[PDB]
Amino acid sequence: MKASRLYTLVLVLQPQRVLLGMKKRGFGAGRWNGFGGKVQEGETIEDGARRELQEESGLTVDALHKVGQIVFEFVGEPELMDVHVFCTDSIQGTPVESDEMRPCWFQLDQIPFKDMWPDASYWFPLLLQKKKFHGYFKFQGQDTILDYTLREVDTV
Ligand code: NA
Repeated sequence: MKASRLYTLVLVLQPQRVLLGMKKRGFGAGRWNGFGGKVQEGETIEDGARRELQEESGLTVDALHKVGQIVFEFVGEPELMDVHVFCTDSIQGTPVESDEMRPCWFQLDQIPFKDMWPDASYWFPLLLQKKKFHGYFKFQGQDTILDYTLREVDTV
């Protein structure tokens, strides 16, 4: 069995639009995603998610709601990514570009799936329907899913 590392992912989902961030530099640049990163020692997962949202988007929020969990496995990487997915309760400031991520609003009939992680085509529709989910995705590289599971759950 494999060890897992904790990550967060935050979707700022409003009634007609969603905020995504384009990764600007390094490997993986060019893909839109929610905001997030590794959880740090001592902080709750929710507090790590709030911290990453502020660092990557500039938005400071008091509370998030957990909507899902996705485990990622990559061929050749023994460590799994255990990603805890949150949506914002409300926001009260403007997003800002950080040298590493460019935030952008998308209308909910223009979700940029072709420029997102392939897994998001599966779980983001559940997120839009205000459902909770558990997913697992095994990737060859960045683009190819070899195996995956997705289930709606009542409790994350
Ligand atoms: Na990040």
